[PDB]
Formats: sequence, structure tokens, C-alpha cells
Amino acid sequence: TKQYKNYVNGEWKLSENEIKIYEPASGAELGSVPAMSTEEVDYVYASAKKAQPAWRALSYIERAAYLHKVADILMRDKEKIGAILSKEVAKGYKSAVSEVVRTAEIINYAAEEGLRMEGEVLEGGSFEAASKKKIAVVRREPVGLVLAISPFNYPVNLAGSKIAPALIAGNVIAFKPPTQGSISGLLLAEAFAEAGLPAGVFNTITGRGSEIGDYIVEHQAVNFINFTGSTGIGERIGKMAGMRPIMLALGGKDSAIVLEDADLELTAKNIIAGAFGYSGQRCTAVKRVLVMESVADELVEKIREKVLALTIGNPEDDADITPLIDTKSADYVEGLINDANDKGATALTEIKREGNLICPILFDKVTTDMRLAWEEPFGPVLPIIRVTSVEEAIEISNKSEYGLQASIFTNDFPRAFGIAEQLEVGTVHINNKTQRGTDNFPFLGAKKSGAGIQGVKYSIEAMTTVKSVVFDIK
Amino acid sequence: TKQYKNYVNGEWKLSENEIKIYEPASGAELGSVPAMSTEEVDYVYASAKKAQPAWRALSYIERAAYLHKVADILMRDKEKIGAILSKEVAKGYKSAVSEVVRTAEIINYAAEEGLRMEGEVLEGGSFEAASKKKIAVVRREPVGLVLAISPFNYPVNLAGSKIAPALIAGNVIAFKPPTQGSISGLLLAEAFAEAGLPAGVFNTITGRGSEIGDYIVEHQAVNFINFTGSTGIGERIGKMAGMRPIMLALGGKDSAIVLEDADLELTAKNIIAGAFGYSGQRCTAVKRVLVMESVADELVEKIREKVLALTIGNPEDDADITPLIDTKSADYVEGLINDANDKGATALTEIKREGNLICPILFDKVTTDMRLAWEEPFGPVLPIIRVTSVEEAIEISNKSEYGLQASIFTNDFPRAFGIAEQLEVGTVHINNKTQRGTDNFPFLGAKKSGAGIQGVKYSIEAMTTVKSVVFDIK
Amino acid sequence: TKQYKNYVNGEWKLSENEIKIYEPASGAELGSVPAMSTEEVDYVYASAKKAQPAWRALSYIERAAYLHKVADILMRDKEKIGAILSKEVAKGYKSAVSEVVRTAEIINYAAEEGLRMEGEVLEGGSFEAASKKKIAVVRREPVGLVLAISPFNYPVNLAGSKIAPALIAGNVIAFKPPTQGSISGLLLAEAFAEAGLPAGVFNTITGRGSEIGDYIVEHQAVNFINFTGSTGIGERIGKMAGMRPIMLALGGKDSAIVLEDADLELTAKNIIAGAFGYSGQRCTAVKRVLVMESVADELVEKIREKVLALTIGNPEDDADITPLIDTKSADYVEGLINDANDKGATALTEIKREGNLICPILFDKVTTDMRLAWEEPFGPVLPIIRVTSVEEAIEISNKSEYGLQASIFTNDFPRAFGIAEQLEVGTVHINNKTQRGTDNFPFLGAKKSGAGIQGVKYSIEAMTTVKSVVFDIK
Amino acid sequence: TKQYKNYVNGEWKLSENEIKIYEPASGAELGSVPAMSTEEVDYVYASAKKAQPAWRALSYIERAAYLHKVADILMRDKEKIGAILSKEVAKGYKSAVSEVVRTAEIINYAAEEGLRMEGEVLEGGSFEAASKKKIAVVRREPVGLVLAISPFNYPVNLAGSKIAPALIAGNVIAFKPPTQGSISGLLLAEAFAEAGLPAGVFNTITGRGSEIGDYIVEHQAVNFINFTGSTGIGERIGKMAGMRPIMLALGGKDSAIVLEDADLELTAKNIIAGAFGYSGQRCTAVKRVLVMESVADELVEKIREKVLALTIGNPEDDADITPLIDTKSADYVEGLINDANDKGATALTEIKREGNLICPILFDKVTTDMRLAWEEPFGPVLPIIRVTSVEEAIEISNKSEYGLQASIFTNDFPRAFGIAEQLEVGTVHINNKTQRGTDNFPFLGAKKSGAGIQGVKYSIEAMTTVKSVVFDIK
Ligand SMILES: NC(=O)c1ccc[n+]([C@@H]2O[C@H](COP(=O)([O-])OP(=O)(O)OC[C@H]3O[C@@H](n4cnc5c(N)ncnc54)[C@H](OP(=O)(O)O)[C@@H]3O)[C@@H](O)[C@H]2O)c1
Ligand SMILES: NC(=O)c1ccc[n+]([C@@H]2O[C@H](COP(=O)([O-])OP(=O)(O)OC[C@H]3O[C@@H](n4cnc5c(N)ncnc54)[C@H](OP(=O)(O)O)[C@@H]3O)[C@@H](O)[C@H]2O)c1
Ligand SMILES: NC(=O)c1ccc[n+]([C@@H]2O[C@H](COP(=O)([O-])OP(=O)(O)OC[C@H]3O[C@@H](n4cnc5c(N)ncnc54)[C@H](OP(=O)(O)O)[C@@H]3O)[C@@H](O)[C@H]2O)c1
Repeated sequence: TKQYKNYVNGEWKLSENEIKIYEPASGAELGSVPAMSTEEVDYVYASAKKAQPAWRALSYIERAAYLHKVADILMRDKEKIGAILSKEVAKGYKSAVSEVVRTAEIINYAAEEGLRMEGEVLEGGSFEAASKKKIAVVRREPVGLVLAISPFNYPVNLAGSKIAPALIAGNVIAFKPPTQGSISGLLLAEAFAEAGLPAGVFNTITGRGSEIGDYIVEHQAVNFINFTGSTGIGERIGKMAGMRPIMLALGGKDSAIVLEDADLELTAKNIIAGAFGYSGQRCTAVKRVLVMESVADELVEKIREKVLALTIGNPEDDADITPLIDTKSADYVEGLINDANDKGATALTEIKREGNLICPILFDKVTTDMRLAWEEPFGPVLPIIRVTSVEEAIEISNKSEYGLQASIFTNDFPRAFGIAEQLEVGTVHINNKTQRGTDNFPFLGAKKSGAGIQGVKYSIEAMTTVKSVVFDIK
Repeated sequence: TKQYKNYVNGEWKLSENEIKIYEPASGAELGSVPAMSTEEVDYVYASAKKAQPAWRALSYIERAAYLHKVADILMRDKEKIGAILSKEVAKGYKSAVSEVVRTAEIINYAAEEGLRMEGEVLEGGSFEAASKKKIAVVRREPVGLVLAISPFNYPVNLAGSKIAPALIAGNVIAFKPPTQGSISGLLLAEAFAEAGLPAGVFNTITGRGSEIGDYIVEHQAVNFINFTGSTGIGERIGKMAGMRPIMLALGGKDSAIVLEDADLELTAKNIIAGAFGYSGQRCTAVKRVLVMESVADELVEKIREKVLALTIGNPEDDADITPLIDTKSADYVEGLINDANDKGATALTEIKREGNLICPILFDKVTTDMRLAWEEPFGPVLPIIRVTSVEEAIEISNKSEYGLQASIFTNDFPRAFGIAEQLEVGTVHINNKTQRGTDNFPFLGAKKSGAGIQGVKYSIEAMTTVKSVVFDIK
Repeated sequence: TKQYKNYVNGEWKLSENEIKIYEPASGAELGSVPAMSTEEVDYVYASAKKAQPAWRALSYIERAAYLHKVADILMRDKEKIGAILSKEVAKGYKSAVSEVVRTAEIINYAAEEGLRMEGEVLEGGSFEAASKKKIAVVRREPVGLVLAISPFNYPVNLAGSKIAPALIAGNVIAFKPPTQGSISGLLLAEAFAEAGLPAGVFNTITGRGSEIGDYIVEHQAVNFINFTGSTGIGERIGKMAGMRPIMLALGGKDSAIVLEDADLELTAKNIIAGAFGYSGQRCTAVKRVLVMESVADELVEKIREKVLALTIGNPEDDADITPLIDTKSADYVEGLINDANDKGATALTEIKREGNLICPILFDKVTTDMRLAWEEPFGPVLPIIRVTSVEEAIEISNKSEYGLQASIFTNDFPRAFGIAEQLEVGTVHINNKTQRGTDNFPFLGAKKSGAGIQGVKYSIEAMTTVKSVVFDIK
Repeated sequence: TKQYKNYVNGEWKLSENEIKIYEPASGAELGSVPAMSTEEVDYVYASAKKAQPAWRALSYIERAAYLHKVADILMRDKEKIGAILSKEVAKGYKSAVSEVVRTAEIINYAAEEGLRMEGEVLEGGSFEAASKKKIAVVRREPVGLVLAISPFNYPVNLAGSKIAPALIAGNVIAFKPPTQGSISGLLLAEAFAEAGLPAGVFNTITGRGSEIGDYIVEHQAVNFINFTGSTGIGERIGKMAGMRPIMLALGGKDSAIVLEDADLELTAKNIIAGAFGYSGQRCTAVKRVLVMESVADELVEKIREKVLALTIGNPEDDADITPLIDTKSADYVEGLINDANDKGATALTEIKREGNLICPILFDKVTTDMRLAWEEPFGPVLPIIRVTSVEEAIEISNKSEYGLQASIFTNDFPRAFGIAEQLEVGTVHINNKTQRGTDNFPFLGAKKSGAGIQGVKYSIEAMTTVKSVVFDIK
């Protein structure tokens, strides 16, 4: 078996036990990753903690130089990395190479954003006359050791987005990728190893989350937990963090609200791209259409037609719709599909599953009584919900426990802004599908979708604290 | 004669000579103000300069308290002050009490904005590794003595908007109101006298600009010149400032661009209010309408009708259209009117002048060959210029030497934003008339409309410099 | 008994049950406060949640006006409130009126800071060329309902510091004061009632934390938990918060690091004031002195002498040392004293307790083996720990689980700055005692001393999130 | 003769007439640069104005890529460029290569600082209730065409420091190097040509300032003048700019204030390095020592001794002291030396001139009556002025018409900060010589030393304006 190793204190280490990884589309063995023991996790953390002071003592520009080197290596190796990633998570080849390119971009951008971090000088005389000579010189400091946890759908990009902002600020890292995506995670580690960051500054941890997951999070060496994944795990992490800071990006059931004055063709095009990209396996995917009754029939017909042009098949063929991550997930999606259909929603597409490959399906006239109106599928199934007012759309949208992003399609901008203000989400996109992008923009979820604000500069701010030095001028 | 005095080094001083001021509407004598000599100007400046160190030595909170007190005195005396102001500049009574209230508002806002001025800490390590222990502690400092010069149309407001931002930062002020408005100016000075700011911190200068103007500006005591007035004087101030910092708020020929999808009734209403407020004697007034041909006839008709609803008459009666500030001004407006008429423009309203009271006029079919298409009238005359494309509208708009603000009336917001990027102006108002409005918002002009950025925090920033203290941490 | 009521949805409500409050110094009964039931807590939250949308819909300026009005009432009532406060928490009368004045100040500052909150515009083109016309318009929004919990040592100030930053931003409040201080907290509520903030916008909750404590925190209506108090409770709150945002201000064991070149008289004076203020019942008190051996004897002598000049007695008599909050507390302190003494520490002052009034004690030759070297007493006892190097002082300082603040006394500033960087605390005061002081300055603790950054603007930032609206310019 | 060409609208152009350039140290011909006609200047400007809209239309990221490319070429050719720069301005070889490296750094830093420029969203509701739904979306825009003028002492570095901040923001450039330094300036142009910036975006102008100088500055195509040079020329530019924005970095006579508690060795080392670097031809050089009488003799001795260790000779030999830029300059410097000597100052070094190579001279006991007390020499001559108090030092320091920077040598930092606040300079360095670096730090002069703030981000802000888009949310 092709045995991958964790990167720990500047060395590559195998564990006594291993986890075999297979390609979700083909079933072919891809290799194995170590199933670390708690003692091995202890050594990672002790290694990072010992390296943190010297890493922090370096100048910002030196830390940036290291990150830029990592990003360069990723650019050079985008085809190598994308080829494996594509197979590991059944993501289209081109899309996987793209994920790597975006990872380098984020890493470069963080290096440069974090190198310009500035402090502030506050005046005691702003608050009290007797303190007019007292000033506070406030500078950012790292929180310490960051634990970064990435999800299967972007095992590399959503690791980089946490890692680089943490590192530029002087924090050290322990990176835990998802098990299905742990090889891609270790391929990312290679870049950090080749770049030559000092030993202990960047480290990886592998093993089943269901077995070492609580241990890595509960560990007292961890000063900050930065996680992307399911709402269920994220809730547990919230509790295990206790009073430690956290960044959580979790599930979504993003609504796309369509008013009577919408450009229906632009709406359908965006809805299709956002709903079906990566077979619906995105947190920010359009996951429910709240369309005013009067334009529904026309919009639905455009969606239906565009759904039929989606290619279906294998990762290597760059199909729009690839097989889902695993059996469990495809099973859960099919149950949601059956529930909708059994309850009487109107399927505009054929219901078909072959292995873990579910064919894209559109359900019209979905009601609040159907599971599919609420649950995040993470499969290529889209419900259309007909509404009779914008007030109803807002109510249905906000009734969700999720609040990541929303899309509003209309030609009435000032009104779209007024509706945005009422939507319990992080980001509202006007006349475009929802998306995390562009990476400098804030990325956050309301309610059960998240805690903390991401996007580059916000991640850096999240993973630093402040040191105030106060003195009197003579 | 009721003889007003200047506030100088905490005392009220008369001069050897005086200028009699008369009410523009009734011709009635209002009072007289001193006609200062160059030596008296010298004394104002030497007093201010002497007081500056101790005024800067106060805490921000102490300066803010003085400022809030001034604002409170203004609120208490709004009727007293607005009554005289109304008579001094032929401004509607209610509008004049309104100018005083806005002055108190700007003053209070500036006090609280300026008290929260923060500095920054920069890292040597952001730029070079060898300087990682070097930091720069950067704090704002006043420029010193500010010369504030207000125009006739807002003698009190456009004085407070310069003074309060100047003073909160620790600068000292020498305020020169316009001659026609100097009494109002001196009434404002009373508020500062009663608030009890230390002697020399705030002072006034009176005399004819055409005689002491160059002297007060060229004086080497002055560290900053903040002026609102004609483009003509503004240009001379630019040259006489030499390398000293300046704030110039000059004229405008604000265009109101009307697209085919505009809401015509809203457009007309905003156009009427913006073009005719204070008989068009505002820098930010809507001064030319660039309207798409297809909707022109309809929009023209609406404006015509609303023009007839405008009241005409005296200040005490709160008429919309009051007599112009002076003969010269009315004579200049009549010249533009005749040039447009004699060139073929269609006057939809009756051309009539009685004394200095000119009746509101709407001119249609104004071409680029007419003076009125370009020159700022400072009178109740509106030109309508029909275009056949947005591109044409943009070209014409930008062909002006002025560039204060523009209005865009459309229901296509993203396009409005795209257009706003191309307009050579400081502020673009979408579906609203142009306006200095909301004093916290930036206020600036491109090309011949200004230098520097106003609006509260921007004024504060303009009238402060920075003092950087660099040292190495051990 | 005088039976106080809670302010709930615009009404003053009593509960079935009540808790009787007694003066700690005299034992006299002060009155009673309600002991709310879980259903009454539910009513408070349901009322707040209902009032929130309309409170948010107001303009910043309107919410600020409400806040200023509250602070005005507090200034008017400072003696009435300080009188009771003094009795309820055995705080010197002048100190008590002072806390109320500081509260009004914090409230006004927050109103004015919060009203000026600004959003940002981010460019897609900063990150990717293809997104050059995409922009993000990011504005702050409230989190919703904030649960504010104040401690006994500043029941009113540490309530206002949470309340106003919360309300200015558009959040609603549920304030729970400490039981011993609940009357004072309810007196604060009177001001909010008189100010006339809409019903449900501001509400109080009373009851023993040990009984409704978890219930109020765990309630799903609460969107943010802002707490000051013990580290033990803070930890539990962190766990009960799950993934909801929190602000925790907990214990401290602030060290005062004295170098050989220190100004011993200045040092001694600051050490006395910080250590003994309010009988050592402040989170930020100087709690351990880490003095270089060579200057120890001289410094210790100066402290010893100054301790003897402290007044001991009742609240009404503005004594420096008042009786401790309760018996339990004084018993805890006495156990620390006995442990130090039994272990070999040299008490330079007499050990004496009468009721709950403990006389100020100076322990010299304290070792790391003594409980007093580590545990926060919250009583008038100061240990002196002699070190032989700055490095040692840094080690011992950082060895603590607390990290609120630190003092450094030296004439070598650049070195003091270098030491500050290494100290695991929020704020380092150079040549001054530690202090939350100047409320505009950031206030935070590292390690077990806290979570989140307080200080006005920081609290506002903490209790708001962002809403990003993204669109493409055409 | 090696004929250099100007880079204009993407082409390399010769002029009818040329200027021959000779090496200041050897007298050897170096090459010739064009002597442009007013018409050729007109073509540069028309070219840039035409290229501007399309350069602005690019994304920030694309403009940054071009700049980064330019920086890359400069690094690649640092020896080639430094070799000629060294010869052209008689700057030591390594120092010349060092100037090129610093230019690449500044270009890269500006590229990345500029790409992250963000806008602001202001709320009408902060100022007035009625305007609660109105917001201002404020974004930076370029000013248009920037005229950049560099000085002989850093013909390349002080070109790049103006050019890159201008270009990243979307401005176009016309670069006029100094005549003595025009070759190096054209070498810099080569890197912009090789980077492939579109035609007209970056252009050069060569000719004698005394002949086309006023022309290039008065030209109405120029939207901003960014100049580093003599105070004499800078004053004329101030006037010629009229109301157009400017950045002026002029002369300095930086004082190094030495207190009784100074570390005399560190003080002498810094004084020697700052005063004699590049033979005193630096705006930020230490130009006058204001030393407390009691430590004077000891400091003076240290300086005297360190002055003798300075190498004197040719550029190619990397001598500390090289020949001055020209005869006129060395003649001027000699006159200042003679005045000081004739007036009775104590020369601690021999007075010696061979060609234009003046040996480093230290004059003690300099009195306010000597020209050398006040005039900026731009030669290797240093006056020591003895004082009896810090107040006297401050008075003598501020009595100068220059106020670029100051140095304070002391072991009492809080006092140094109090002294800094009083010094009329832009930057005060504590226990270090004055210097423009690090380049992210602000760089500005008070009084006759400058107008505007430089240092990377400040340069970017100076050369951009704001476009405000106001609208009402529905
Ligand atoms: N388009 C037009 O024909 C027209 C006509 C009238 C007004 N306006 C407009 O009026 C607004 C300001 O009006 P304004 O007539 O009060 O402007 P202004 O005559 O330029 O004067 C504004 C201020 O500058 C002072 N001043 C005059 N000469 C000066 C000098 N040499 N040096 C220093 N200060 C000097 C004035 O004092 P004195 O009052 O003592 O002169 C007054 O306080 C601008 O928008 C301008 O467009 C335009
Ligand atoms: N060094 C010590 O051992 C010691 C002793 C006391 C205080 N302190 C310090 O003083 C500060 C805290 O003062 P404090 O004694 O007032 O502390 P505290 O008991 O933790 O309580 C602070 C606030 O939290 C409330 N609370 C108590 N239990 C709660 C629960 N389960 N859930 C939610 N809220 C709950 C309290 O209400 P109730 O009043 O109803 O309980 C009070 O309002 C910190 O420095 C701590 O270090 C230290
Ligand atoms: N006080 C003194 O007597 C003295 C003497 C030497 C140096 N300095 C110091 O020298 C530094 C500047 O060096 P520098 O000698 O290169 O200064 P400078 O002669 O003022 O020239 C700086 C730049 O200005 C250009 N220039 C000259 N006349 C101009 C005009 N009318 N309009 C526009 N641009 C014009 C120059 O081109 P050309 O090269 O073709 O003219 C040059 O690139 C400052 O620190 C200054 O204080 C002072």
C-alpha cells in the first residue's frame, strides 16, 4: 500500500495504524494515511508549542517570504495535486486543479495582508482630562497554536484559508484534514515541508475524527480551533472549545429569492451553476428557490431545460455531476428525494441513482412539510418553493436554522438592499448565485451556519489578539 | 448705526473704519461691521498664535466640552440669530433658523468625532527583517492657526463646519465671514465668546475681501486656509497658499442625468427642489438637466408645472424664491437669461425681474453654444439639455470645468454605479437631488470645484498633520 | 422590607419569591429583590426579542439620544445611587458615587462611539481580475439579544460598560446584576426606565446565579453572553455558550515587575494604590510584586510604611480598607494568610480580622510554594516575591493561569517594551499600577483571565456582526 | 556618445537636442539624454491622458502584476543599473546597487499596499434620523496624470517611491529625473518598458529643469505634482500648482538633541552615520548637534575620532566620503566652512578640498551667528552647538525654517516623547539617526521641509481621490 506520512516537527512520520483511502467514483485504492494515537497528537502539539516563540520572533516579512514560497510550490504542482485530489474526492479534474490554484492565491494574499497588520495609539485624553498624557500603544499578537480542520469538499483550499492567515500572524499550526481528503491534505503539507518553514511551525494530524476528533480539540495546547464541516460536529466543537476562540463555517440552505421583475434567464443560469456545482456538495450552494408565483412557471422551465444540459459521470471527464462522496451521503440524498416525491412534489427530472452517482433532480411545488424544504442535502437535488410575496419569501428564508448566504434576483436594487437587511445570513448576493468568493470578502454564517468571520483579513484578525502597552508622556 | 465688533483675543474690538450692511430684500440698514486694518489683522494672528500651545495642551475632552457649550448657546439663540441671518442674506426665515440648527449639529458632531482621533503603530518588520524591533508611534497633531473664510449663502453654517473640526484638533481659528454676512458671522462669534474658550483660541476678522483678503491669506502666521466661495477667489487662494495646506469648496454646475427608465415624477420633484432652493444660490444646486430625448417632453412639463407652484417674495414670508444677494448678481443672471433667449432657448416660464428679485425660469432646448449651458448662475434659472445617449450625457457633464456633484435618475442601479464612476465629480446622488448633505459624508469637488475633502471627519483629518515617533524595542 | 422590582417589557414586576439583601459592613437589611422563576426569565427574553426589530429600525442618533438621557439621569442621581451602592457592597461612599459617574461617562462615550460605526467597501478586483466589477458593501448589524452579567465589585459600572455598547448597535438587553448588588443594579434600571427606551429594549433579571444562572445562559433566546465575574463561572459560561459569541472578564493575579533602575518611591506609591484599593477586591489590582533582590529591602520598607497610612473602617467613612463582601470571602483570605505564614513568609504588617474587616497585610519573602503566590485573594494582602533576573520575573509572571494585566517599573523604556511583549497579559502599564483605566483603551485578559476584548469600541465591535451585500457594477 | 532615449507612449524617442552627462568623480563622459521641446512634453502628456482610462479599467491585481514584474527586472539588473548610477552621481558602488534593491522593494510594497485599498460605507443615520435609510458608498479613484520629479541623490529610489504608489491606484505617470541622474532615470524606464505596461501609462521627460521645468509643471494636463528637491524649487512648484494637489519633500537641517543621560557611544555612532552618509547629501542627514554642555566635550571627542575612520575617495572604491555632485555645490559647502572658521568656530578636523572632494569636517562651538548653524549644506560638514537646557535645544531646533526630522538621544523615553511633541518636524527618532526608512512609515516635513505625507500608503492616499455614491435603501 502507498503509505502517506504526517509532517511533524520537520519530519515525515508513519503511525502504527493506518487508514486506507479509496476513490469514491471508482473504488480504486488511493493509498493510506496514518491513524495517529493520542500520544502522537501530544507530540505534534508539544512540537508546535516549542517552535512558536522563534516563529513569532521572526519579522512579518520573513513569515510572508515562507508563505509565498509555499504558494509557488503549489502553483508548480497544481496538476500533480489536482490529479490526486480529483480522485480522492470525486471532484472534476479541472475543478481540482482550480482548487489548488485558488489555494496558492489565498496563501499569497494572506501573506501580504498579514504583513501590513497595523496597531493603534489611543489617547487617555479622549476619555478623561486627567489622563491626557497617558496613551495606549496597541499591537496585534498571535493567539498561539491554531488547530485547523478542513472538510472533504475543499480539503486543500479550506485548509490554506485557515493555515496562511494563522501563520502570517505568528501562530503555529496543527492541520487535520478530513479522512476522505487526507491524502490531498498531506500533499499540501509537502509544499509547506519543501518551503522549509522551521520544524514545528506547521504540522499535520490524521486519524478518524470519530476517534481522535474530541481529543485533538479538547487538548489544552490548542489556543484556537478553526473548523469547516457539518453543523453537528461544529456544535460539539463549540462546547469543547469552552472559552477558547473558534472559527466555525458550517452548513447552509441558501435561498435564492426571485422577484417578479427578475431577469429570468440570468436567474436560471445562476441558479443552475450554484445549485449543481460539485453535485450540490457546497455549503454556499443555492439550496432552495423562493420564487414569486407569477414568474415560477417560466423560471422552472428554464431551470428544467438547463438541468438537462449538465454532464454526468466521472471526475476525469470533468462532468458537472460526479458521484457523491460516499454511500451514506448518496443514501441520505435519495431518502430526501423519495420523501419529496412521496409527499407529492412535482419532479421535473427523472429520479435516478447508479452506485453513488445521483442524477440531477429538480422538484417544483415543494411545501414546508417536505424534508427537502429544510434539510441540507449535499447532493444534486433542488427544491422550488412558490411564494406570493417578498414578505413570505423572507419568512420562509429566515425560518431555516441555517443563515450562510442568500441570493436575490430583481431589477430593484434599493429594495434588494432592504430585503438583504432583513435576511438572517452573512452575505446577500444581488443578481448572482451565492459563493464564498472573492476571498478578500467576508465569509460568515448566521444561526447554525457559523461562528466567527472569515475571508482573509477577518481570519487574520480572528486569530490574533491585542497587546496594549500604556504609559504616561512626560 | 448698530455697530458690531470683532472678537479678538477674548475682547470685543471696534475698528477705526466700518462697513454698513443693508438687507438685500428691503435695503434697510442692518448694522455696521469693522473694516480692519492690516495691523489689526496682525494682532488677531499674534493673539491666536500665542494661545495655540495652551489650547493644544488641553485634553480632547476639554476642547469638545467647550465646543458642545457653543452648540448649546446656538440652539438657545436660533431664532435670534436666524432672524438677523434671514435679513442679512435674504434667506427665508425658517431656512435661516434651520442653518443655525445645522451649525449646532455640525459643531457637536465634530467635537465628538475629533475626540476619538486615533493614531497608528507601524512595524519596521512589515518592510524589512533587520528592522523588526523598530516601530513608529504615529499621532495626529494640529497644523496650528487655521484661517476660516465662509461664503454669503451660508455665512454661519459654512463657518462652523470649518471652525469646529479645526478647534477639536487643537488648532486656533481666525474666522473671516463674508462682508454680506459679517453680522451673522459676528453673532456666531458671540456663541464662542459666551462659551468661554480661552482668549485668542477663536477670533474674527472683518473688512472687505477685495482689500484685506490677499493680506490675511498671504500672512505667514496662517498655517492652513479653509475657504468656501467663488472659483475665482479660490484660484487666487491656491496661488497665495504657496506650499501651505488648503481646503477649497468652490462653484458647481451639477448635472442631473435622466435616463429613459427614470421615475419622472420623483425626478421632477428633486430637480425642482435642488435647482430652486435659495433661488439657485447653492454650490450643490441642480444646475443643468441632461435628459434623454424620449422622456424630455414629459419631464419638462412636470417641472414647468411645479415651477409655477413656487412662492416668490420676501425672506420673512419664507418665499421659495427670494431676491438675489445683490444687484451685480442679478445683473449677471439676467445676462445669461438674455444670452440663452437670444440664442433660441425656449423659456417655459416668464422672464421677469423686479429689483433684484428674479422669477424662477425654466429654459428648454438649451444647447452647448449657450452660456447658460456652462456658467454657474447663482440665480433661479434652469437649463434643460436633451441628449440621445448616456454616453452623450457623460461627455457633456464632464466637459464642464466644474465637478462638485451629479444626480442620476434611473431604475437601473448597477448601471447608475457604472455611470457614477465615469462622472468627474466628488459625489453622485442616485435618484435624489445633489446636496452637501449628511454632514458626516464626504463633500468634495473635482476640477475647478475644489481642493481637499470636507464632511466632518475629513475636515478634521485635513486640518491635522502627523507626528511620528520611531524607536527600537529591546 | 423595601421590595425592589425588575424592569420587564416596560413594567416593574415583583416575583412570588424574593431575596433579602444586607449591608456587608453593618449587617443592616437593605431591602429585597425578586427571585425570578424560569417562566419569568422566559418572559423577559420573549419581550426583548419582540422589541428588537423596532429598536434596530431606529437610526443610530435616536438610540444615542436615549443613551445620553440615561447617563443624564445617572449624573443627576449620583448621590442617591452611590449611597445605596456603598452600603450594598461595602464600597467607600465617594468611591461609590465615583462608580456611578464613570458609568454615565461610559454610557455617553459608547453612544457617541457607536453612532459613528462605519462599514467598508471591498473590491473583487483586489483578489481576481475577472471580479473587477464585483464589490462587497459590508455594514455592521446587531447580534440580537445580549445577556449582560455584572460582578459585585462594580455592579453598576460593569453593567453600563456592557449595556450601552450593546444598545447603541441595535441589540436588546437582559441585565442580571450580582445578587449582592442587585438593588444597585435595579437602581441603574430606574434610569433606563425614566429615559423611556421602548418596552423590552432593556430588561433586568434577578435571582441567585446558583439557581437560574445556567438557565439564563443556556436559554436559546440569548445571542451573546457578556460576563464579568469569577473564572469558575466564566469557564461554565464558555461551555454553556456552545458556539454563541461571548465576552468574559475574569480573575487576575497582576504582577508588578520592579527592575533595579526603578523609581522606588513612585513604584511604592503605585503598588500601594493598586494593591489595596477597595481592599484588594479588583480584578486589576497589583497582586504580586516581582522585585529584583538588590532593591527589595528598600522597596519593601516604603510599601510597609505606606500601608500603615491606609485608613481602616466603614464605607460611610470612606476608609481605604473596608470590610470584605462576605464571610466566606474573608475566610478564604484568612486561609491564604495562614498558609503563607505557616510556610515561612514574613508578615511586615499585623495580621488582624474583626468581623469581615481584614487589616492590610504585607508579606515579604513569599515563595512559589505558597498559595498566596498564585491564588487571587480578593482581600488586602500583598505578597512580595524576590527575583534575581528579569527572565525569572517573566517566568514566574507567566507561570500563572491568569493574564489580565501587568506593571513594569523601570527607567529603561525600550527594555520595558521588550518585556511587555513577553508577558502573557492583555495590558502592560509602564511605571503605573494596573487598571482597566481609560475606558476607551482595550481591556482584556489572556489565558484564564478572559475571552474577548472590552473597552468601548471593542465591546461595540464584539456585540455586532456584519452583513455583506455583494453585486456587480455595470 | 552613448545616446539615451526617453520612453514615450511605448516608444524610445531621441530629441533634436541632447545633454551630455559626465561622471562627477572622474569627469568622464557617461552619455547623453534628450533635451525635450515643449511640444515633445505635450506629446508625453497627451499620450498618458489617452492611456489613462484603460489603465484605470484594469483590476488592481493586474496593475500590481505589472509593478511586481518591474521590481523583478530591477533585482535582475541591480549591478548593471547600480554601476551607472554610482558613476553618474558619485555614490559608492554598493550604495548604488543598494538604492536599486530598495527601489524594487518599494515598488513591490506599493503594488501590494495599493491592491488592498478599501472604501467606506457611511450612514446618514449617524448624523440625522430622517436620513437613516441613506448611505454613502465611498471608493478611491486616481487623480489622473501624475508628474513625478526625483532629485540627484536618489534619482531612482525617489522616482520609484512616487511612481509605483501613483500607478497601482490607476494614475498614469510622466517621470522627470534630475539631469545629473537622468541616465539612471532612463535605466529605470527600461524596466517599465520591459515589464510591458501599456503604451502611455508610464513615460519619461528629460531636459534642463531651468528650461522646461516651469513648462512641465504649469501644464494643465498634470493632475498632481510629486516632487523631491530643493526648497527653492519646491516653493515655485507650490505656486505653479495653483489649486492642484502636490507632494513636496524638500530640504532639512535635522537636529540631533543630546541629553545628559545619553549613551554617548551610541550617540556618536549614529551621529557619524547620519551626518556623513553620502557626504552629507541627504535631506534627512543629521545636520546639527544640540548637545547639553556637560556631555559635550566627551561626545565631541567620540565624533572627532569616528570621523577620522571614514574612508575618502572614489565611488568605485565604496568610499564613505565621495566627491560632491558638482563644483557649484562644493563651492557652496566651502563657503560655509570658511564662514564658520572665520567666525571662530573650532574645527576639529582639517579643512581640505581637492577637486569637488571635500574631506569630512566637524566644527564645535557653533554659534547662531554662523551660516553653518542654519543653512543646509549638502556637504560633509557638521556643526556642534552646545546648549544648557532642553528648552534651549527645542528653541534652537524650531527656530530653523526646516522641520523634516529630529533625533533625540537620552535614556528617558517618556521625556523624549514629551520633547518630540514640541519639535516642529515630521518624524522624531529616539536613540537613532534620522532616516526616511522604513518605507512603510510616514515621511513628511513641517515648515519649509515639505507638503504632504509620503511613505507608501500615504503616497497612495495622496495620489487618489474619493468618489461618493449616495442612495436610499427601500
Ligand atoms: N456663478 C456666479 O456668478 C456666482 C455669483 C455669486 C456667487 N457665486 C458662488 O458663491 C459661492 C460663494 O459666494 P461668494 O460671492 O461669497 O464668494 P467670494 O466673493 O469668492 O467670497 C467668499 C469669501 O471670500 C472672501 N474674499 C473675497 N476676496 C478675498 C480675497 N482676495 N482673499 C481672501 N478672501 C477673500 C469674501 O469676503 P467679502 O465678502 O468681504 O468679499 C467671502 O467671505 C460659490 O459657489 C460661488 O460659485 C457664483
Ligand atoms: N479570588 C476569589 O476567590 C474571588 C472571589 C470573589 C470574586 N472574585 C473576582 O471578582 C470577579 C467576580 O466577582 P463575583 O464574586 O461577583 O463572581 P461570580 O459569582 O462569578 O458572579 C459574577 C456574576 O455572575 C453571576 N452568576 C453566578 N453564578 C452563575 C451561573 N451559574 N450562571 C450565570 N451567572 C452566574 C452572579 O450572580 P449571583 O450574584 O446571583 O451569584 C454575578 O452576577 C472576578 O475577579 C473574580 O476573580 C474572586
Ligand atoms: N540650500 C541649497 O543651496 C541646496 C543645495 C543643494 C542641495 N540641496 C538639497 O538638495 C535636495 C534636492 O536635490 P537637487 O539639487 O536635485 O534639487 P533641485 O535642483 O530642486 O531638483 C530636484 C528636481 O527638480 C527638477 N527641477 C529643477 N528646476 C525645476 C523647475 N523650475 N520646475 C520643475 N522641476 C524642476 C530637477 O531637474 P534638473 O536637474 O534638470 O534641474 C530635479 O530633478 C534637497 O534636500 C535640498 O535641500 C540644497
